Amino acid sequence: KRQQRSNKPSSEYTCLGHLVNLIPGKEQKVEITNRNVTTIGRSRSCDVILSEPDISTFHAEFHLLQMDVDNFQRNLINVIDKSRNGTFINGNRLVKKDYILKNGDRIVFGKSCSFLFKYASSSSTDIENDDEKVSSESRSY
Repeated sequence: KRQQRSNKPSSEYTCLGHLVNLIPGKEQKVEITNRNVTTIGRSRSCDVILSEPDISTFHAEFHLLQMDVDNFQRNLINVIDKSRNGTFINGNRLVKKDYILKNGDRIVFGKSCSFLFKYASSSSTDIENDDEKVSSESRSY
């Protein structure tokens, strides 16, 4: 069948994980797909577009691969440096070109943009009173 239920992806591959940016005054969450290669920079084409006036377009690239072992699928991210703007991972400067990134990892790009990466297989957030307006209709209520 060509027609499927629910919403289907068009530009975004498949949601797997997300990146939370730590900013003094607010936070930002970005969804990451399993495109094998994630781009970070000013270019809109990049997987993750930072928020810097002089953010490197080719700043850095992250490899997102998904594999199935035993039964549960595990994801692994690799940190690679190919720019001259300044990239600090895990609070330390990268020396090699094959760093392994895992859940709860802090990454800094440009010496200002810092975000934490984690896997979002299911993500539980069942509360009672969420702080956010949610509507289904328009021009009403």
